[PDB]
Amino acid sequence: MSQVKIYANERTIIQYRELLSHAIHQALIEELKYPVEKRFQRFISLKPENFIYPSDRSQHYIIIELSMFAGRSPATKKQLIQTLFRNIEEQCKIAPQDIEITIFETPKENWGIRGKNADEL
Amino acid sequence: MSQVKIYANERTIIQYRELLSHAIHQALIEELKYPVEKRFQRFISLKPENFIYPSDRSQHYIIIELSMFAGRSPATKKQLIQTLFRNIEEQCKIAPQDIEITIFETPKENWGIRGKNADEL
Amino acid sequence: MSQVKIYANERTIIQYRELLSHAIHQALIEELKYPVEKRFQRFISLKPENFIYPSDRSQHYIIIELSMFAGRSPATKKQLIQTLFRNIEEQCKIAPQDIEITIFETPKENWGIRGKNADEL
Ligand SMILES: [Cl-]
Ligand SMILES: [Cl-]
Ligand SMILES: [Cl-]
Repeated sequence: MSQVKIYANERTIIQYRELLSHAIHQALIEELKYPVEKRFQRFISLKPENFIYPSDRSQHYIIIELSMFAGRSPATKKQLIQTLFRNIEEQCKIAPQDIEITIFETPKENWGIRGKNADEL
Repeated sequence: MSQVKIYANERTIIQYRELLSHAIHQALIEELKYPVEKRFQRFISLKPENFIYPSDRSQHYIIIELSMFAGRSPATKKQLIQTLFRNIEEQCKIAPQDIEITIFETPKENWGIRGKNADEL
Repeated sequence: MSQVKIYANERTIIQYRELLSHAIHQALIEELKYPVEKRFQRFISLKPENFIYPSDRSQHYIIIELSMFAGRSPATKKQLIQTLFRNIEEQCKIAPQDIEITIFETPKENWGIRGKNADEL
């Protein structure tokens, strides 16, 4: 299970949401063997005055937070991150300079999905 | 201490915010013995175009993120999650299919509350 | 690396965003020796009806979430929190009663920055 939040300037979301959505999901399919339908994304559309970051990232600075189950090795997580960079550059033509990713991890017993404790599925 | 974020489509928040607020808080009172006043909730109201998830969850798909102190056992956390499901179904008549929960945990030394380091209280 | 999210009522953000931005960043410079430019802040502007908390915090209740790399000692984290309280009180004249802070920690291998795996920098 992966829950994804994508924070960006409003205009970046307007223009790129669809392209980002597919790029991110393709990374998860490729790396983690997710089913095509298992896509869960929240785009957090910020007014620029509320999104403050260094001038060496462009108007298309994007922060991706992926909340996942614990357990993947550091090397597997690094590869996932590289694939997200790649897919976003290739499909969105946003430079890796403008993309930032953080993975958060929690044990399965911390999740409820479809009325079930996730450890029980 | 529990900080709760509730992400949903705008219309779901409009119609259900009050009912969800009470249902969630009642779960915390029941399970964790919280005082009635110790309710801290942020409803994150999303335009549907920014909230992308599978078609087997309805317009009332809700994601609840509960940030709490570390230490509760896996079994206690699972029970908490079940009580949230129950209370939301009973009080909101939203099906468990549409409810998703993730607990995040941090040590007390990671928190500041009312000007104090939380470990010191 | 520190990613900061600041949640507040809309009017609190309007009046205090600049003052909070400097106060928080100064705390990070002072405590963690951050460069002056390494400021990354997202202000999450909430309508009051969506921001529910006890009546003993004022209209200027602010929640600061700082996502950082793992490894700092509990004592170093507590000091950081105290400095944030101080700077916000001194520079914003918001009482510590109204300020809440939580630090989240993840290993470096969980981050992508400027196209790089953060552990590799
Ligand atoms: Cl996805
Ligand atoms: Cl609550
Ligand atoms: Cl900062």
